[PDB]
Parts: sequence; C-alpha cells; structure tokens
Amino acid sequence: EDAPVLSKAFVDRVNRLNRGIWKAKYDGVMQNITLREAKRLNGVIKASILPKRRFTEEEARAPLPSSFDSAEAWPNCPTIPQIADQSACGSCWAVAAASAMSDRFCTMGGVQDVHISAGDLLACCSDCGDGCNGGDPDRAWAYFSSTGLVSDYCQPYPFPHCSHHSKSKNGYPPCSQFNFDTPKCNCTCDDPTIPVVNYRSWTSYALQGEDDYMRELFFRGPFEVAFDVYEDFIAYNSGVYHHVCGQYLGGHAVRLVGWGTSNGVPYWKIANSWNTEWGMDGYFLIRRGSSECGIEDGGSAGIPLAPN
Ligand SMILES: *[C@@H]1O[C@H](CO)[C@@H](O[C@@H]2O[C@H](CO)[C@@H](O[C@@H]3O[C@H](CO)[C@@H](O)[C@H](O)[C@@H]3O)[C@H](O)[C@H]2NC(C)=O)[C@H](O)[C@H]1NC(C)=O
Ligand SMILES: *[C@@H]1O[C@H](CO)[C@@H](O[C@@H]2O[C@H](CO)[C@@H](O)[C@H](O)[C@H]2NC(C)=O)[C@H](O)[C@H]1NC(C)=O
Repeated sequence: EDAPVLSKAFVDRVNRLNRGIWKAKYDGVMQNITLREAKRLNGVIKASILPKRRFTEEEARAPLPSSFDSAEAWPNCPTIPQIADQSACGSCWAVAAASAMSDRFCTMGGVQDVHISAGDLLACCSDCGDGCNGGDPDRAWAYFSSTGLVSDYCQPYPFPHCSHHSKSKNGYPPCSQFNFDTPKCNCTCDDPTIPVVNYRSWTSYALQGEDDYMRELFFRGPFEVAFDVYEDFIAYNSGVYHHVCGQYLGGHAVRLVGWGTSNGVPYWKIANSWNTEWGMDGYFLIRRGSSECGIEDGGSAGIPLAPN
C-alpha cells in the first residue's frame, strides 16, 4: 500500500503488451507513487439523475470533421488550454467539473475569463459525496444549476501544486509530504475585502456514446467524462492509451477537449488534472469508438447563465 505501483519490470511488459501504439515510462514523473497515493487521485464514487441531451434537427445534421480541437475552435477562450492540479486529494469529480464550467462561461456565457472554484464545489456540495474522499460528477452540475458557485478569485483552490518528482522542473514541493481532508464550506470570499459574485447554470444534462461526445463538444465546448483507471495508465507518457495490464485503482473524472486520428487509431484528446509534468504537457490521448475503460458510458454538462 506504501509499496510503489510502478517498476521497470511492469513498464517493460506494458510496452510489449500495448504493441507500441502508446508509450509507458518508469523513470517519468510518477516513478515512486505509492498504491495509496495513486488510489487517492481517483475520486469518482456513484440510471442518471440528469436528462439525456436532445440535439435539434440542425445540430443532428452537422457533418462533424475528422479531427477537432476546442482551443483552435474558440481561440479567444484562455481557460481551455490551462491544466488543473487536484493536488493530494480525491477531488477530480469537482476539479474536472469546475474546469469545463470556466470553459463554458466563454463558449456560451458571455464571459472571456472566469475560473469557477473547484474548492467551493468540493466542500459545499454534500449531496455530491464526501469531498476529497470522492463524489458524483452528475450531482456537481445539478448543484451548479440549483445553488451556484463562486470564482477562484473569491475562493482559491486550498491545496498547492505538488510534484511526484523528488526534484520538480517547476519547483513544486513533493506530494509525499501532503494528505489533505475536505476543506470547510465558506459563504463569503477567503479575503473578506473581495465581494462575492455568484455564478449559476440554467440547465444540466448527460451525454452517452461517441456521437453525443463529438456533437456536444463541437457546438458547446469541453465537458466532464469519467473512466476506470488501471495501474498501466499511471505510467502513460505518449500516444493513444488502451488498458493492457495492472489492477483497478478507481474511477477518475477528466475534461474532454477534442478528437482525431494518429496513424489509423481514432482517439479522444483529454485534459487530466495532475499538472503539466505528467503525460503530454498535462493531456493524454485514449482510444475512441469501443468505450475504452468505460470513457463513453457517461458525460455531464450544462449551460451557464450570463451574469447581471
Ligand atoms: C474556507 O475557509 C477556511 C479558512 O477559514 C479555509 O481553510 C484553511 O485553509 C488554509 C489553506 O489556504 C489552511 O492553511 C494551511 O494550514 C496548514 C497547517 O494547518 C499549512 O500547511 C499551510 O501553510 C496553510 O497555511 C488553514 O489551516 C485552513 N483553516 C481552517 C481553520 O480550516 C478553507 O480552505 C476555505 N474553503 C475553501 C473551499 O477554500
Ligand atoms: C524516485 O526515488 C529515487 C530515490 O529514492 C530517485 O533516484 C535518486 O535521485 C536522487 C536525487 O533526488 C539522486 O541522488 C540519485 O541519482 C538517485 N538514487 C537512486 C538510488 O536511484 C528517483 O529519481 C525518484 N524518481 C522521481 C522521478 O522523482
């Protein structure tokens, strides 16, 4: 449990079972992560309480391109290419939700650059689950509708950037010296001289399957998906992931941003929440079409309401 997840032996058998479609790395940023540390990162816990997306006749007939990138589609939205760090907490369900909400304020909500507070969601939605011990993406978006959230400016994410590297390029403190509990729920801003601006959605819905994902992304931008994390994913470095090896570590929520083809392999482009040192500058590609690790089973999304 305090034993390391990864080994040269493990990674070498992954690089041979995956046939070179993707690349795993032993001596990368997660070389020393413990089973306990890797499990904590995967905080999705709990058919759907949200109605299924209904596309209009016009949405349904759009001929979707062979490849798509949200940052390229909305180049005046600076939150889309930013990468989150959940830190040493099982908060992915809240961090992925808040990231896509920020993005959607720019693609739909008439607001170029607001960061919705992951920390507010994590601490104040007890409906959603148990904070840093995990929660439900679906209920995160229902809370954004029913109650609303404050910005990052009002309540900064309480947990600092940390590295699994013992000597980090960005100089962050090691994640090994940290084990955080659910923060206190606050009504006003951390700095009491900053006034509270409340942000709310008017509707929340669910996406299921490949067509739902591409069509929703194309019209309205990034949203929250979840998948099963296996030990081999922790060592991911490049290319299009598919599970070949290792035990289940839990469910993990991420932000979907695009799709494409790499040498005949169809993929999703995804923003993880483990900072820019991990994977492809914080992104990974995963196989598209076969619900790889269940990634196509359930997305969560909503439409933000323009302020004043
Ligand atoms: C809601 O309000 C409280 C503040 O009343 C926030 O909790 C506080 O979070 C800070 C981190 O910004 C904690 O400070 C840290 O303390 C540890 C040692 O205890 C130390 O390693 C660091 O140097 C750091 O200063 C603070 O202890 C904690 N206080 C209490 C009373 O809980 C909370 O994070 C806010 N909620 C949200 C969603 O932001
Ligand atoms: C994982 O931990 C090991 C040590 O426990 C790291 O390897 C050492 O790195 C230190 C500097 O931090 C150097 O003194 C040595 O070159 C290494 N020693 C041994 C025994 O290998 C390793 O780099 C850590 N990995 C990461 C990516 O942080």
